[PDB]
Amino acid sequence: SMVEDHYEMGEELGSGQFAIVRKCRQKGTGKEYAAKFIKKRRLSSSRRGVSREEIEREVNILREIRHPNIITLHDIFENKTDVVLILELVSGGELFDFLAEKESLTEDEATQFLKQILDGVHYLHSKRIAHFDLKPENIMLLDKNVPNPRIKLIDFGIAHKIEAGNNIFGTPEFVAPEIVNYEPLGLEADMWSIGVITYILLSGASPFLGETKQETLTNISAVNYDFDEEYFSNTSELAKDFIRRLLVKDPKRRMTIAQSLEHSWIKAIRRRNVR
Amino acid sequence: SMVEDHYEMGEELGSGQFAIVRKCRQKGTGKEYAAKFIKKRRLSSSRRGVSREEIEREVNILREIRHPNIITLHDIFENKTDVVLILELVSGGELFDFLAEKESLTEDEATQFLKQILDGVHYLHSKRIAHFDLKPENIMLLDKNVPNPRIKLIDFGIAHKIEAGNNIFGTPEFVAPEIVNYEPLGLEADMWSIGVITYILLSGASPFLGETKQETLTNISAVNYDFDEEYFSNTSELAKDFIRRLLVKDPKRRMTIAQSLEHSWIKAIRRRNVR
Ligand SMILES: CC[C@H](CO)Nc1ccc2ncc(-c3ccc(C(=O)O)cc3)n2n1
Ligand SMILES: CC[C@H](CO)Nc1ccc2ncc(-c3ccc(C(=O)O)cc3)n2n1
Repeated sequence: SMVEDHYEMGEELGSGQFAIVRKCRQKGTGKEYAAKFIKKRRLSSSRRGVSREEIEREVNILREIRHPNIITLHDIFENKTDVVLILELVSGGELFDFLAEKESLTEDEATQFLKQILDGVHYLHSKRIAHFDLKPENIMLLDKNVPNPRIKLIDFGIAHKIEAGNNIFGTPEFVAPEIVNYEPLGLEADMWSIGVITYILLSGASPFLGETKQETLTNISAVNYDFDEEYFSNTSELAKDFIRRLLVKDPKRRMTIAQSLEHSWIKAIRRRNVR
Repeated sequence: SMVEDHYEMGEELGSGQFAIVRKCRQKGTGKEYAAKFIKKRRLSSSRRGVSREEIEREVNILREIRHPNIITLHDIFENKTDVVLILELVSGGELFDFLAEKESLTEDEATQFLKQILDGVHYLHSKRIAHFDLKPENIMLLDKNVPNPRIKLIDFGIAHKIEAGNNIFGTPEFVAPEIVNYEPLGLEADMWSIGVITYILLSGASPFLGETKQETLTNISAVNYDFDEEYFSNTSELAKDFIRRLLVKDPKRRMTIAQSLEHSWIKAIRRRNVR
């Protein structure tokens, strides 16, 4: 009767700051799922756990989205301490793991993954949803032991709907400079992330990584990276152009998801990879 | 039975881009109110009218707030085209009108208004509410024909709750520069506005106003203003210090509402003004 009682919880799959993922089994069907336990914030004024509004944001996004390259939400329940998302079980690991094993990917291998990531982001962007945390750890594989693995985007923990929005009619005389210069975060941030994913897939090298977290942030802000000959000596001009057109400081000058899909590097006719 | 049928609408009081305000009378009590008609957006995808979410934001803020220097929401209804806010009727005009008649205010007159504005903003900020459109047009007087008029803050059309908020736990390696450098809009914007209000109350001069809207925006961003001797030759150093400590580009370096209330110019013992 209680939805919680319909799932038998099993072992931990992993953990983050705010959530623990456990394997589970639906009692009646025997089908397995991933159960993401999100620890609820206890008082509005607390700085721990996740607020009701932040949980609802993620769950509302997961409920709206349906695409082959995006994780599926199967069910949801809540108890005293947690809201539990019952998600499709995906058993081929993360793209992070796959890349770590291969060291780097060829351009044909990289584009087979990227086409899928681009399709999934195209879908999200069509619904005005910015994921805001695209990275290889948030891209799962259905089965890693095939030559062209299928992927699923996960972790909508900081995903947002982007409104079209700006008193544009009133006097600006009393408005603060941060408002005068306000530019909302939007879909372009995902495009930047896709450029970084592309770079790392081709090289195994992180383009902005510094010796300290502060150095990484400084490098990102300055767009301080290059195509080091250690990794890119034989990389195509088209692959470099794709990355350059995404790694742009000004969000308004980055390729859009539509432009990325029409880029020659992605359009290019290639063979599906053999084992 | 229908709430709408309990109010007899009268003449227009004023109009903006998105709203018309009419005088009205509650049929049973005979008491008069201001009725703000907010035109509803017709499709999510439309760029006209006001979205449900934007209406709810304003109405939820008005419902939470109760303070002598803040407008009171009395009732609400909705019809096919509009959501109608029934507000306390305030008949002494705007601070905008009052200043236009006086040309400029003395420091004693200015501080009598400012103490009230500061009290009202103190309250809003205590509830994590940024008004975001403070200006003399959004400050009404109960009665303009007294020496020390009482005021009410109005127009919560772009007011927002400010959360305390920032994947601070994950890698920043894939994060876009606009996210790395993201600073949310917050309570400091109101403090800037209060500095501009103060300046104009003392001089009748707008500090950043240019010949074109673009010039005004450029002046705001650059904090390009001075204390022109035409208006400020006899203004106190304390009044200038108060304004300087608010008109600061970096929001994090502006006086907070608590600091403003403890400033010597505001703390100073003064006589209530005579007629
Ligand atoms: C921390 C959990 C890690 C993720 O790679 N392990 C697994 C293992 C199998 C599996 N199957 C589905 C999922 C999963 C799917 C989605 C999320 C999410 O949207 O945050 C999290 C986990 N996961 N996660
Ligand atoms: C555009 C309407 C102007 C405002 O000064 N006239 C009046 C005249 C009397 C009066 N009494 C209350 C109000 C009023 C009060 C609040 C609002 C609001 O929160 O937007 C708007 C109007 N108003 N507004």
